[PDB]
Amino acid sequence: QLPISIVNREDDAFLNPNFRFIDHSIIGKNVPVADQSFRVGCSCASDEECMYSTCQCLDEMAPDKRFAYYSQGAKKGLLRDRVLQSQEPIYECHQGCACSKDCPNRVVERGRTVPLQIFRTKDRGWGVKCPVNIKRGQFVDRYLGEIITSEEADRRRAESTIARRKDVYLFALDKFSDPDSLDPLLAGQPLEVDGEYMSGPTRFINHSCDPNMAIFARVGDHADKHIHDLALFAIKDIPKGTELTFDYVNKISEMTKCLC
Ligand SMILES: [Zn+2]
Ligand SMILES: [Zn+2]
Ligand SMILES: [Zn+2]
Repeated sequence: QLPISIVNREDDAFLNPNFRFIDHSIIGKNVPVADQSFRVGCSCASDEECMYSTCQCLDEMAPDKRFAYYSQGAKKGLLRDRVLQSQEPIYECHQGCACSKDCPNRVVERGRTVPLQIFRTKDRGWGVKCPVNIKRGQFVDRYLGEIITSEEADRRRAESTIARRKDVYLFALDKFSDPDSLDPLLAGQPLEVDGEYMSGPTRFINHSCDPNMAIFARVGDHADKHIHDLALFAIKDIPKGTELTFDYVNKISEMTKCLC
């Protein structure tokens, strides 16, 4: 919906002819998804009730207005310092809830609301910047790609040449992964998103050990915790024209392985 521009004032490089931009994640055929009958949406009377401890959607997060975004004021619609500092998962409304698309708790779901520019840095490859100012706790976009199984992810790491840097484009959806009860579905190896050939503009953001952005897990239906979203929020004020970066290290081994 929002435009994405690209500029290269440095060299003769351009995007690979096989790369494609996507709006939603593509789901691998073998990727298990919550059974129909398990899906449940809150029954809030009005979009306003959803921000309270009584909303069904927030029934999994502890207490301290319980939702992760600010109510009113200057930081309204922005991630709360509680979450920003805690890094807990974000429980949002979703397909199924009795609230409207306008629900104050559907911000990640509402999508990228900011134009972005892919640009060629002086000597570090492509990078991403924004023509408007981004405030701390502001949602920018999700990390998209093809959702695959750990088995397939492992295969891709062990069988691809390192020249492809599959490790850089594979992100595990392991927010609720834990070697325990919940079926290997949560006790076993997590699913992953592969953004090598199909992804959103965030695939072009550079890694930095002192990022201004960070990845947060956002959950729609609670039955799909194993396939949570990878949502990037600004963790610092980002004046328009400043390169966006996130810590790729914080299967590887393987890667590859295968191859050887
Ligand atoms: Zn609700
Ligand atoms: Zn809801
Ligand atoms: Zn809602």
